[PDB]
Amino acid sequence: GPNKETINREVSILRHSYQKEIQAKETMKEVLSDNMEVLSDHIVIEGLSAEEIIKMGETVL
Amino acid sequence: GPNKETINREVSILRHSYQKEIQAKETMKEVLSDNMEVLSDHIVIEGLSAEEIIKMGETVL
Amino acid sequence: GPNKETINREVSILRHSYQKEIQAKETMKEVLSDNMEVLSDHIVIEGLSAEEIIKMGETVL
Amino acid sequence: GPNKETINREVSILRHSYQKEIQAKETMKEVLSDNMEVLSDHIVIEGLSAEEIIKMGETVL
Repeated sequence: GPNKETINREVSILRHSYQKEIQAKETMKEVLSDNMEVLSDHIVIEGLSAEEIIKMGETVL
Repeated sequence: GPNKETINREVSILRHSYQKEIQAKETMKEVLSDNMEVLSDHIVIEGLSAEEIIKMGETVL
Repeated sequence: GPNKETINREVSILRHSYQKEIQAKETMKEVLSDNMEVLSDHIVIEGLSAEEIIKMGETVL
Repeated sequence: GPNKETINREVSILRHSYQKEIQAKETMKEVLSDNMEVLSDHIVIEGLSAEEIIKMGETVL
């Protein structure tokens, strides 16, 4: 019924799949790197403290 | 022909594959937890209403 | 080893992982919505044209 | 037990699940595109130096 060319056809694209998964973590990684450098840039300071800004985000959105 | 070692292989990576997935929603929920943090950081401000601001630039980009 | 139960395990988890994937596409579109807003938000205006600054940083990084 | 059909669903939704993984890469490459513009556009200069705000961000952030 089955055929060695079938079990392999699966196990084949099977390894290729995992690949995309690990390559993924490599992408989402570069992202957070960006989201991170950002928070640092807009991290207000002096004259205004992120806390005061939150105070405006605590009363009402 | 087919060999119990080959079905087990694909089934082995299978379990590992799911792992990456769940650990994916984890790093994902983080990417947003940050993105939102920055958004809710500025938030609408009297005088510097982030909302009103956006409008001003929506009239003529 | 070869037992319709083992291939069914790979197929059953398949639909499960699939769901997570499509759903992921949903959380992805979100990352953009939060991005376009984060961009159209800080987009400075009146005083410093996002173009003038952007260009200035173009001459050199 | 072994049904060349039950495999077809598997080996078929297989080549499919793939087209998804690479698809998500399409949305991902999209995110970065906006992620970059976001940072590259807010790159503040003259008055506030990201280098300074980066120094405080190096203290422990």
